[PDB]
Amino acid sequence: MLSGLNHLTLAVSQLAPSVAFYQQLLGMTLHARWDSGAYLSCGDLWLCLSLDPQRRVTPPEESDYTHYAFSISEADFASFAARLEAAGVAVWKLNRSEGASHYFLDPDGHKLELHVGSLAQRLAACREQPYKGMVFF
Amino acid sequence: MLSGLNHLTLAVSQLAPSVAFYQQLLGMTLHARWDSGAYLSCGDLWLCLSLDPQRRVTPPEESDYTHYAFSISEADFASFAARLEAAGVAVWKLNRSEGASHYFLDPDGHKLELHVGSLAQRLAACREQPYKGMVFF
Ligand SMILES: C[C@H](N)c1ccc(OCC2CC2)c(F)c1
Ligand SMILES: [Mn+2]
Ligand SMILES: [Mn+2]
Repeated sequence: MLSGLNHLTLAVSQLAPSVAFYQQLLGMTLHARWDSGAYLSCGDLWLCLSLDPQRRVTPPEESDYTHYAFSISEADFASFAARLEAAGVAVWKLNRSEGASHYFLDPDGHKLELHVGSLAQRLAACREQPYKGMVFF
Repeated sequence: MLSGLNHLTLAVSQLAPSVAFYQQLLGMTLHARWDSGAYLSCGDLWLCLSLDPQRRVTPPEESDYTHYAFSISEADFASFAARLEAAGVAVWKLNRSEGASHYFLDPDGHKLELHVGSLAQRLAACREQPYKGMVFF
């Protein structure tokens, strides 16, 4: 039986800027670094950055919607978004759905998100206003 | 301040086979479907499957090392891996370079993993068998 997400691994083209982005800009804790990767944590999340020469710096129009959302409190959301904006971090989408969301890109074009709200919150909103074809289980 | 992973969203090319893979084959809990997506959970993980016409079925040699690992106990690991193998689930990696792991592909080629152990356990193992150049903070 699967019990949760064990780790997220992102392939990166250049280890130093990726470590700077996740550790210094985003505030994640750096636990270890080696010649070809790093381990960070963000709350319960175990993040691995893996140096990979196959990683392309990928414009957002050229990647699909796969993306990784980090939790933040509503109270902290706006100042963290403003931090990313000051740093010149690119946005790939505007929010049009429930709960605050900020859609931003990492140095290699990985699609990230800041989101406020849980699955329970989303399901409650969907029960009240179901998407087209929505069925609950 | 970021606090963990709020959700993982995977772009999928065909919604129904992907729902079946995550729910029936991997045993995740299905909460809702709609014409363009589904919401599942795996322990505390919120997984969204998002139907995306841009998603390509991608062989593992054409994608980078970005991957998603799910936690499983030592007691359940081998039989779950063997069941995926017997069901014909494609793989993408064989060498255990990060401990007890099984590397397998979803229907669109998303790179998945079963892994036994926490970040703390991995760091302890790495102290004895470190990756080249490893430093611990
Ligand atoms: C489109 C088709 N008529 C259909 C089949 C099964 C469904 O629900 C069960 C499956 C697991 C989500 C559904 F909601 C719609
Ligand atoms: Mn999202
Ligand atoms: Mn892994």
